[PDB]
Amino acid sequence: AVGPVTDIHIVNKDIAPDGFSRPSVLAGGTFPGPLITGQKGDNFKLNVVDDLTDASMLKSTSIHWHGFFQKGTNWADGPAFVNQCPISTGNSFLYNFQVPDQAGTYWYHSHLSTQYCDGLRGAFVVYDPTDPHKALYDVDDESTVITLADWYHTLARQIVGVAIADTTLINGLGRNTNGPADAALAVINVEAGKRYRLRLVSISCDPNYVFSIDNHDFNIIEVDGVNSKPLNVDSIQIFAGQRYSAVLNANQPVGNYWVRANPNLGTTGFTGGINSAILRYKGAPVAEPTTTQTTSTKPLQEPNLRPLVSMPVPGSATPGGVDVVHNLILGFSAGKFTINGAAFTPPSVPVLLQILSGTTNAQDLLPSGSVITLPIGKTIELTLAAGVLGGPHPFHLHGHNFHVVRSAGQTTPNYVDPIVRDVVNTGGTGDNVTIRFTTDNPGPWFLHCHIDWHLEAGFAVVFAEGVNQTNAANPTPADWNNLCNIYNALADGDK
Ligand SMILES: *[C@@H]1O[C@H](CO)[C@@H](O[C@@H]2O[C@H](CO)[C@@H](O)[C@H](O)[C@H]2NC(C)=O)[C@H](O)[C@H]1NC(C)=O
Ligand SMILES: *[C@@H]1O[C@H](CO)[C@@H](O)[C@H](O)[C@H]1NC(C)=O
Ligand SMILES: [Cu+2]
Ligand SMILES: [Cu+2]
Ligand SMILES: [Cu+2]
Repeated sequence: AVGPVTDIHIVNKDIAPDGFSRPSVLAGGTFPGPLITGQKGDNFKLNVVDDLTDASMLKSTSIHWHGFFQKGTNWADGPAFVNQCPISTGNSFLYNFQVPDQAGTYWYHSHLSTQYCDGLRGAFVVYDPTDPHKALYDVDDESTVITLADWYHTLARQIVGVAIADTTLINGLGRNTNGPADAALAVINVEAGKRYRLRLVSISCDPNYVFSIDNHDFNIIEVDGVNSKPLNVDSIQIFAGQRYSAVLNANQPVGNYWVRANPNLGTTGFTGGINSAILRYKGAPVAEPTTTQTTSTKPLQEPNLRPLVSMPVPGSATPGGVDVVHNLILGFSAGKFTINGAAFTPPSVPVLLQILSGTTNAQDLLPSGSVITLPIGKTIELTLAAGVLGGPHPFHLHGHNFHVVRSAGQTTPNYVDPIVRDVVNTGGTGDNVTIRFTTDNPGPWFLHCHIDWHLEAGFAVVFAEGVNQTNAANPTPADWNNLCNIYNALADGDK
């Protein structure tokens, strides 16, 4: 692991995580990138050094630290042309932020176009020295982090039509249905009688995964950074960018057990050991499991998740019982995804810079139709009624957690004790996923589908939260101040 203070080099490397070699964009020269760690209350100083030379995956870059509120450091959030201009090749940029009030399981990824699909993604764990759940497990370290990733044989910018993941990678390793069958599988090591905090991280660009481990079950204790009441489950559907801590008791006979991550698209199932990794008990033979996937009798359902500590729902217990309601219309037309009829396209001047430079009138913010101002200090309700093609769409809000007052597949809202998280499945026809939060964080924040192909195709809006408090809230460093000057000076071939 690295952090809280570290350089992170962004490099090109040809890799073959399923036996198929291709160019990639990697943090620290590995897929996934290095695990970043720190403690609650740390000042993260993450010096991102852009060493990229391959124009086919972009030489520029920008990194988002997924799930962190970035209060007072909106400039460090990552989204290109919302919060910064990209870092240019041969340059560095220091992401300098604090995490005073968060601890849990997070991740990081490129937030420039579809570049994270080309490899720039990794896990990020913030430990809590007084974690209320600490006595529920024995082992919690780099070896208990499990990343689930989609992998494409075609470069992101060379995809024609609808992207379909070729291979599921667990901790960077996996077999392709038409690939070498001797391609290495990831191994998760346990010892009989010990309990493990499995930090399950979706670093997916698109598919959701149904995660299970043969003959084992879990207690979920954390959801997207938020401590939960322990919830006993035996399978976990995890959407793009979601995280869970799932405590596993190594209470089965010493042996090898299949770890399964079944995608919703591409090649499904487990023939030849695809979509699989290995849980190996100390003392077991070094071999593939022979175990059977038994029926999930207690699958995770989002409405069953409850915050560990009381987190009252903002507003009153009825639809629209808040200061500000936006019933967002999620659609698709003219070859692009739309929110309230508008497809997001990045502006030349980052939204934050527009505001800081003096553009504080809602009507003047660019891109026109894709920026919604929110007043500061107010309760907000968003609905995200589903049905639009390409689903199920997992929506993500930057700068915030939110209460999921109505989940996909849930008819009646819960205004008492719904889970709080940062990525939510919006479901399908008939669903009307509803989320609430309070505007306590001045700055422009993305709301978008975390299927990265859909973001690129316009499925996003920017919430310009507390526009007239944004300058005061977010003093910017000299290196941020110069990013657009450097980037705009680049030749087209060096972007
Ligand atoms: C999703 O739920 C919201 C309520 O939370 C619905 O919004 C209501 O829509 C009706 C019909 O247009 C309006 O008369 C109400 O004023 C709206 N209520 C609020 C509180 O804003 C919305 O229609 C639902 N969407 C779908 C597709 O069913
Ligand atoms: C910010 O304040 C200015 C000056 O009062 C006003 O014209 C503008 O509408 C405000 N912007 C927002 C987004 O509230
Ligand atoms: Cu993310
Ligand atoms: Cu995010
Ligand atoms: Cu989507």
